[PDB]
Amino acid sequence: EDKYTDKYDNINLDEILANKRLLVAYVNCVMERGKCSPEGKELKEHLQDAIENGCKKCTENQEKGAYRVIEHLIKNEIEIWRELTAKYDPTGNWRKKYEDRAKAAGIVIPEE
Repeated sequence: EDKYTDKYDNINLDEILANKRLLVAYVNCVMERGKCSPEGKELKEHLQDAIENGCKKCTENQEKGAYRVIEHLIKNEIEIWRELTAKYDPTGNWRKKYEDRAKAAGIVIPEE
């Protein structure tokens, strides 16, 4: 239950950003295609509850690791926005900053 686990509040954030195999798998899970959503549901359940409109009261580190993951995933394959449309869409407040960066860099959703 919450606990402290390794370092600050992070769910093996490493394995999720270690390679597209996991970053994509999770991103694919966000689409609830099958045998993926439920699996990553833990990370999505803990994320939506923490990151973004979920735990504004939380410390702050989470916000850092997140953005870092947003900047990394953004360039990794800007699949983020894709997951955003599938989840965290109604939010449209925090990710806005996460997207603003993609504007300064150029890396934007591969919308055809």
